[PDB]
Amino acid sequence: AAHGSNPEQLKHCNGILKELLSKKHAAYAWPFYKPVDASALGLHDYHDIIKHPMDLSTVKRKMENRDYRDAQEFAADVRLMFSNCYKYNPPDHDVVAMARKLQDVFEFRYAKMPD
Ligand SMILES: O=c1[nH]c2ccccc2c2ccccc12
Repeated sequence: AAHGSNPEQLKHCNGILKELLSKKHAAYAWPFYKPVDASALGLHDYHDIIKHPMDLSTVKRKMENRDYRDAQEFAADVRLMFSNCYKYNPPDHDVVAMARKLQDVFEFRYAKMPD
């Protein structure tokens, strides 16, 4: 249901995406920049456990390709990326700590959505 505010909300989404990729958050965002290379990392069970991989470069391509029709669709992909991390790893793994920090950035700015 294309709403008049969808373009404006999508711009806010794109701003969040840019911030997540910025040097400000690089110390904890970097694992999420590119698709997990499970074979390279020796995680030979990754794709048996994670059926729907997601990462910030894929979100960016989807935004650039106008794949996301609304803010909700974008938000579901960013949250899928984090949930994949919380599903695969023990909760005390360093990468989970980084995911929680990056998700806090995401959620608090996503909540400042103009509407
Ligand atoms: O969920 C992840 N688990 C891992 C476990 C061990 C090494 C690396 C990663 C990793 C790297 C980049 C993004 C996500 C992950």
